[PDB]
Amino acid sequence: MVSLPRMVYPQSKVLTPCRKDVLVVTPWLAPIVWEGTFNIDILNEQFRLQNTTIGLTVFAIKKYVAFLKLFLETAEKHFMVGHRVHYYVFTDQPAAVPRVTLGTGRQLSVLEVCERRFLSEVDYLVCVDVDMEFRDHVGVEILTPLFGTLHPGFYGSSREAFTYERRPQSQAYIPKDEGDFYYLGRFFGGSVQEVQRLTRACHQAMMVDQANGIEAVWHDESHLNKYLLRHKPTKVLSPEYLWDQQLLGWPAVLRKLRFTAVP
Ligand SMILES: [Hg+2]
Ligand SMILES: [Hg+2]
Ligand SMILES: [Hg+2]
Ligand SMILES: [Hg+2]
Repeated sequence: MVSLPRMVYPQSKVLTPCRKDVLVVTPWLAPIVWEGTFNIDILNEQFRLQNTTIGLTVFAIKKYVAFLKLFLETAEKHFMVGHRVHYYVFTDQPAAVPRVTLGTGRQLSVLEVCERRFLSEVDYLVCVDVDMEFRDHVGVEILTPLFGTLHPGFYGSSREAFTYERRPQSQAYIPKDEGDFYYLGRFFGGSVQEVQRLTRACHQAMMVDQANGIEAVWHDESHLNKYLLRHKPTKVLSPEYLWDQQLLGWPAVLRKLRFTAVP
């Protein structure tokens, strides 16, 4: 917890919003991360002084191993560059993992398809899908105890339109008058402790649903949304962090498209 060094950067105007087109803070005072809200130089300093290590987990089975090359190569160019990164690739085809060149301070572990390991190797965990590619900066501005990401297909929708599980018989049930945002099941993270807490809750909830003979409409995503409704995330990432340009184009509200679906 050392002091930051002298830094020179423009002063922020208290009587001027940084973004006048979007909500940059939630009702529970968690920032909503949009381009323009953060000074990456200040944040990089803070996390480097803590010698932060970020774990990135991807789950790639069968035909999905084909997406690993692009995923890892683009992560090397845009994900936590400058910081310690540990990639965890869970796959059923260990020998199929591409030999990707990694920058210094970055490593990759192949796990064929433990929890204690995460607590000892990384400070934060980021969980995403492999059939994606990084197109712009995704850095320490996302790090926090627990974060969710706004689904690109519902950020401007009314909660009634959110595709939450609507059947009371499911543990993921959320009535029409409840809900803050519709988060992505495929891009969340936080401290190892909070991430495992969320995954453990989701695992237990899905089992209860299975015993009751019911499956949530959007499976894991439905449960993650129930969890984040009851345990507010300490940071919320804007749709800049998970977008589909083919289906949604490039709206003016999006200054950057950082992580996207592959056509
Ligand atoms: Hg994970
Ligand atoms: Hg859950
Ligand atoms: Hg689960
Ligand atoms: Hg979950």
